[PDB]
Amino acid sequence: QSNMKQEQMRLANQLCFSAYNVSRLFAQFYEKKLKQFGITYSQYLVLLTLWEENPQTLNSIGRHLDLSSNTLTPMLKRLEQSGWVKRERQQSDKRQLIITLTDNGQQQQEAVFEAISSCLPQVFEELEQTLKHLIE
Amino acid sequence: QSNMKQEQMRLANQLCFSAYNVSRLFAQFYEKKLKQFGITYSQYLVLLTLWEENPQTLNSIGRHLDLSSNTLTPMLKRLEQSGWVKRERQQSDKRQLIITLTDNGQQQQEAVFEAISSCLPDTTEYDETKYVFEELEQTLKHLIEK
Ligand SMILES: [Cl-]
Ligand SMILES: [Cu+2]
Ligand SMILES: [Cu+2]
Repeated sequence: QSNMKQEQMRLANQLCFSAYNVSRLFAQFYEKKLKQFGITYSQYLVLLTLWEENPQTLNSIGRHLDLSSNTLTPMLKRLEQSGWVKRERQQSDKRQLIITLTDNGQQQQEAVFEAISSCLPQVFEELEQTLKHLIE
Repeated sequence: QSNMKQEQMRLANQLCFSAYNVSRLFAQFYEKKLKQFGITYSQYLVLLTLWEENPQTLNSIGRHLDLSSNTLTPMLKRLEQSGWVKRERQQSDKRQLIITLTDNGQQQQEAVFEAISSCLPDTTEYDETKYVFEELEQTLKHLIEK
């Protein structure tokens, strides 16, 4: 048991430190490649889900990105100020706030995808559940 | 292969999205554990090289981590104040700063080692996850340095 236990801890450290390094490299990569569009990574995530489902209520975006309304509201206005999306609230029923891509916001999807796709040269959900438990 | 390339483009934005999101959870786990030992990421880097080669001069640590001596100076002082290392400034000849793990600093290696080891809960799925993060380490570095 002792020899196998020591080796499992070594493999745990090895894998988790690799991912630890990747967290730093990803942050630099996205900052460098998204600069040309004037958007942050979280803004890019908003555009990411809008390009899959458009339009979307802010509550729908928060459910996709696991982000609160207090987090989305500032940057949703930043994407509207930069011309990516439009904001208009319903006057009945759920009273929700609808986010809709502009014409320019929709066209630029391929250019954004191309700038990011190089992250790879030409399972995760189980770790996300376990890691979240360890942190909280 | 127009349509074929736009599909690989989409998967790429999706596999990297999920790999980043899980790497941030590993990072938050590290930050939580390192805080329990009272150390930072940068201090952890110094301890990691000392646990490989001990003692080391200040300059040798700088070569291992590619950090300047000015950057390392407050870190080593903090590691000495918190009981991890000893600092010995030679008073003649090369006048190096020799960094040596304390008895506690040596004993803490296995405690940190074990604490981090809980970051994971299959051998096959390990090799695939390891393989993806190994190639991201290599690819992202090459792209960042352009
Ligand atoms: Cl054994
Ligand atoms: Cu044994
Ligand atoms: Cu084609």
